[PDB]
Amino acid sequence: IFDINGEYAQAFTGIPNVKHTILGESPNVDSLEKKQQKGELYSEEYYCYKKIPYQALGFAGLIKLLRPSDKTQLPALRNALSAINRTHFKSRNIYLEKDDGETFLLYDDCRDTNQSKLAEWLDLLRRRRLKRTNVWPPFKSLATLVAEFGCVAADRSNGSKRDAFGFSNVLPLVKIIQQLAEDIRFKSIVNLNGGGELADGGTHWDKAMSDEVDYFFGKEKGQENDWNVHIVNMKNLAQDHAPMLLSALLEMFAEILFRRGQERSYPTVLLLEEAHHYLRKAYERLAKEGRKFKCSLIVSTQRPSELSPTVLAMCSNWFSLRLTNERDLQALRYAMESGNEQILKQISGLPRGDAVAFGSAFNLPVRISINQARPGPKSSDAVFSEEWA
Amino acid sequence: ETFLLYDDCRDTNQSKLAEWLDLLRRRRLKRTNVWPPFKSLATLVAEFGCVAADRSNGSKRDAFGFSNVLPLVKIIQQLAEDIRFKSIVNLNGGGELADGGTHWDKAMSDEVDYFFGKEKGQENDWNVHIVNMKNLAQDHAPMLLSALLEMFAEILFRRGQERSYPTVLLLEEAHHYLRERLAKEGRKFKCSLIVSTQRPSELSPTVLAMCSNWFSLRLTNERDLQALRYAMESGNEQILKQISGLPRGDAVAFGSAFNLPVRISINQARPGPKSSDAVFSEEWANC
Repeated sequence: IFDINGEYAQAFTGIPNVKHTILGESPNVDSLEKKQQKGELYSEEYYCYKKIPYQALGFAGLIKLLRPSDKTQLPALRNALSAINRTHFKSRNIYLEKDDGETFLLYDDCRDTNQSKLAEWLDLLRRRRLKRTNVWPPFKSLATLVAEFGCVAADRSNGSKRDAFGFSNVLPLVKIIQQLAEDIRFKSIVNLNGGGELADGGTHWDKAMSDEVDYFFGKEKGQENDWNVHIVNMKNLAQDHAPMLLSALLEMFAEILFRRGQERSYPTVLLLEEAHHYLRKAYERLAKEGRKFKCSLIVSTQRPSELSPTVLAMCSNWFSLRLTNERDLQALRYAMESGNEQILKQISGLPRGDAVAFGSAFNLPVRISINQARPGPKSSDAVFSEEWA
Repeated sequence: ETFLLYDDCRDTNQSKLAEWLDLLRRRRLKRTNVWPPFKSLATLVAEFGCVAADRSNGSKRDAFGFSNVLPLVKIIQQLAEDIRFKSIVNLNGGGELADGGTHWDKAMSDEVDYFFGKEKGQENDWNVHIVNMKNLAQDHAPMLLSALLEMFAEILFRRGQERSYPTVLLLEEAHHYLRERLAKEGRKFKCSLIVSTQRPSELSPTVLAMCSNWFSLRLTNERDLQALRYAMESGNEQILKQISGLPRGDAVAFGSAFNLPVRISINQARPGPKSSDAVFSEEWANC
């Protein structure tokens, strides 16, 4: 379950094998956080916390987030991303190394200190000759590599120079890298410190991508999983970063689904709420290529006109509550495949808790009065007069 | 000597760039005997669009000309790294090449011969061919499928009518990749088509209007019936009301092989096609 307002924990009070996760960081380390054993019934006294590392986005997924636009920015970013496994961070400085023991310091600004023996070191870096690391460096270190790759120039006296005209061509990218690494509401959801494991062999992106998918969506067939229902709470996430991160997660899922194949897949059901915020070429792989890999979706939204016509046309059964705007009725009429035009007229005047259902599982369309769930979601109406008296 | 080419806009031996490019354009250098990999196009385009003239009688790699060609190399690089695309197309290269200028055509002819068969006179091993397409992404469907039947048409036009077999081509889910010329003159070269689609409105009107027979099952949508009304001639309206409520396994047929429109109940095939996909209940109750 993808929960946006934090209201579905209450609805599962009494069901075994439930997990509850809150995105963010705890207000204090002293806060209560404990686990449960197998076969126990769920209660509202248990939950957990987690962040998302920046390495799980991947090589291609991190280019989308930064958006190179003009001149010499995309090649600089590619060169910087291809050299993460040979960068070191000790106290507050970024430095390279050779197989003998020599060191060399990199600088964010355009300092002239020791600017002569720079071309040789960068050329050695491109040819993959220097020494490698075994730890993930911080996210802020991408700005320095980009700046160095963009400011190197040829010196007249058979040496090297840090041109100031090369720094003008790649400045907008380092600006947003710096602005995005010191934002209060961005560093509370994404881990930008590094300090993990970095295994040799040239396959360090895939492991990072696979671990997060294994955590969030479950393991493959034949292994052991410790839960059956997962509730992901997202009440601490800002409106400005929801589309990027949620679309990134959905794009991540599809690649691991493809790699797993038909033999090692386990059927799942995904529930998406407020789908018209983050489900809007390569951003619709899951919806189209989902039937093959045993993944069903439930889409909930109040503005169907903001969904792509292709996605809405893949559904077999439809449930419709009250809907008044003509822009939505037109889209529903255009995108449907099974039904009548004599039942679309009743939607504009339905009472509360009344629905119209049609599709493959209904012999003929029916008007249904839906029951009431016990217990219901935690949703409640805010009160102002209580505290004003 | 040799000369290295770079996909960036760096500064290394860039005072003698135009002298080699102009020499290359005039075809005054060596040739090769192998196929370069597909990724090579990224460097050549950037080098062609980046050459500039320096003040002190030299060449320059200017960054102002790199912006005007950036989207193309971005598209090319973005396509060779996808795992979905490189599992369908083999872009490693390494094949042979022949002098003269015919290197483009032999491989195309061989691929068309593999897919659609050889021409008249030569023995062909298979009588019927099944091309299973289940590992192909729906994003790449309008690209790799709207190209096989275009090179097929190109070869068919040049081959001549006297050297061609007659054949039947069955297309399914046509609205994905058929949204013009092959059907215009397919009768001359014995090219017959069977189109199966569930959204007749998402097709070119010419393709539907150039058919002689029509089979129609249940069709419940107001914009999917106007296409059928337009495709056929006027003079019949009481037969269109039945389509909105036809049961399972019934169809309405009208064309040139039928004297008058008929409502038919179709027989079942034995053995039939593949049944269905996975069922959730069986796997969820295998404790």
